[PDB]
Amino acid sequence: MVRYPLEPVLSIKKDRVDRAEKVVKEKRRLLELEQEKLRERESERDKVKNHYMQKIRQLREQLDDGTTSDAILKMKAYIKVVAIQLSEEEEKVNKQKENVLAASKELERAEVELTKRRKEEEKTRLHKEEWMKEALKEEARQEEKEQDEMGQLLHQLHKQKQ
Repeated sequence: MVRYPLEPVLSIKKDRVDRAEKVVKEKRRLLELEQEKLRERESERDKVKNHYMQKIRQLREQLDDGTTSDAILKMKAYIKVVAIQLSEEEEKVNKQKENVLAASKELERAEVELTKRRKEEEKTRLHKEEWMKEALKEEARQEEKEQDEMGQLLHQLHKQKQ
């Protein structure tokens, strides 16, 4: 049984495609984890942002009602505190964004790698196809040559009849 000489390379290249598919899927999942952590950060940021908004509106209502300089100073002092908590949450959100982007790029890179594996595997598959065509033609030429030769031997035997 004459098999393709580079069968071991083709077998391997099929495996490399399997592996790269699995890697793309793993990168999807890793990006999804970061996307989920981004949502948690944004959620935590939104509760501080809402708390800040509630404080501002509460002061704005007091202003509309008429208030005193002391009560304004006290509400404003608390508002400043919350404002810094809010900037700290926005920083946390921006860090997590950086994780999302890196994982996003890692996914893009894995898909480029999968396409490369598939291109290479297909180059080898095509060469197996073309080897096998040539193998078939070669065996046919050999068969044809031997049919000529046996045909002659038979006929030279019948000449030798006398």
